Amino acid sequence: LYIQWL
Repeated sequence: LYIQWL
């Protein structure tokens, strides 16, 4: 799993 929020 990889999550990014910017």
